[PDB]
Amino acid sequence: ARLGRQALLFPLCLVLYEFSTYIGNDMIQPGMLAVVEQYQAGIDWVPTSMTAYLAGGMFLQWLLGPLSDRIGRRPVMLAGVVWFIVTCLAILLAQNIEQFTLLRFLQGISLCFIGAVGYAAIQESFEEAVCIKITALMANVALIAPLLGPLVGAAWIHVLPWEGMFVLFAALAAISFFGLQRAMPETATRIGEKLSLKELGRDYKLVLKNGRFVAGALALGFVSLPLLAWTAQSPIIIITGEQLSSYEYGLLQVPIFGALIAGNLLLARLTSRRTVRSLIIMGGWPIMIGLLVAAAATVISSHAYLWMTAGLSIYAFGIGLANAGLVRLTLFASDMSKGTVSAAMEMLQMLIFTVGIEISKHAWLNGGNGLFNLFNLVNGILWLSLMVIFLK
Ligand SMILES: CCCCCCCCCCCC[N+](C)(C)[O-]
Ligand SMILES: CCCCCCCCCCCC[N+](C)(C)[O-]
Ligand SMILES: [Pr+3]
Ligand SMILES: [Pr+3]
Repeated sequence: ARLGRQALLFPLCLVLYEFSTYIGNDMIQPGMLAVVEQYQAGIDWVPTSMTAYLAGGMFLQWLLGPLSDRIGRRPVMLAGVVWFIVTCLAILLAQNIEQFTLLRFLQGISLCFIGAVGYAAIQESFEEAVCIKITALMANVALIAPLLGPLVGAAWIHVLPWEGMFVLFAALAAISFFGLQRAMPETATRIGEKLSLKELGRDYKLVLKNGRFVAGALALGFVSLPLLAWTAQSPIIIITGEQLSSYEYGLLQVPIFGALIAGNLLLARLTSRRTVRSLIIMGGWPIMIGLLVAAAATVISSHAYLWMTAGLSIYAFGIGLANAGLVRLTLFASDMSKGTVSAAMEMLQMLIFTVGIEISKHAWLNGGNGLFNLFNLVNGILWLSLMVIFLK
């Protein structure tokens, strides 16, 4: 007795899995101060938790897409959910911060299953119209998690051990596993076919030769890096840096990620009467001004964290308005397999995130908020520079 009611259970559980992998990063960052204290490791390992998680997030997309096409979307997706559960529980037995960070990398591999197999099964399963609605819900979850995560995460370590968070991630994932086991269809259309790694290597070499595709893909990385660098480092900037509490830390997340949502909501309204190109130029203004204000203010006054938050909120508003559009143009900048293009642009932007967060970390360690913000400004200029070519 399962076909109508169990039709929308499949996207629902994939959304739940997407949610748990995202708070798997976003809840952990505030709780990371407790982790650092419990291992007696330096504060420099706080953003490295995210770096490793995102490094794992770019490790397998290239393989998982065409592999799940040959052996099945079901077994590969269920293997990803299981892997997440297992590595979530496995981090409880970590004996030092290096082992913690290593399992943080292994946990992040679970991200690769969302786009390359999960969402591919969505495209293959539903009509164009219904697929749009699921994609919309997936985008909403991506907006809520970086806001709810630091808030719940900061409140969590006030009462419960950080170990408990990973039990929560695995429990949520276990719910999604049983749901995906029952409701996910098999939609792989190349089952039985052999997979050629040499032939797959030729495909990725081909998209990287597309100059216009790479410019847009790097631009998505550079432009979102400030936001990710804030996510990675706000616990150490606010609590250990500014000598503030969890309350301030969490409160400052609201205007920033709230502006992100506001910029996406305005994007939804203006989408019928604006081209993707003009929305990028539209968002370009608050992106540049926001980053400029954050930089200038913390250079003249190192502890002007409210001005920093204000600048990042203005910038975040610009990202909400301009990001989805640039994703769209980058996807269509290469006339090649969507799975390959998606994986390539996911891989490229997460290379910039991982490298950039680590540079960002050293920037703040050596020069405080001024240098943290100046590096963010450079990333904006790099996005802006790529846009003058990508658009003109
Ligand atoms: C508009 C933001 C672009 C970031 C790309 C999304 C990467 C998902 C990785 C999960 C980490 C969550 N986070 C920090 C991005 O909110
Ligand atoms: C936030 C949900 C993600 C799954 C569906 C939307 C992604 C389709 C395009 C893939 C490339 C986009 N990006 C930002 C990951 O590079
Ligand atoms: Pr070929
Ligand atoms: Pr091919």
